[PDB]
Amino acid sequence: YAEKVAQEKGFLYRLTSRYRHYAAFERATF
Repeated sequence: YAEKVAQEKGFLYRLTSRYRHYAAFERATF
């Protein structure tokens, strides 16, 4: 996962299920 498409769109965009998902795996401990 990368923060490219994220910052690209904006802030509200980041607020999505997909984002919350990868955040649990990719950033499990962090």
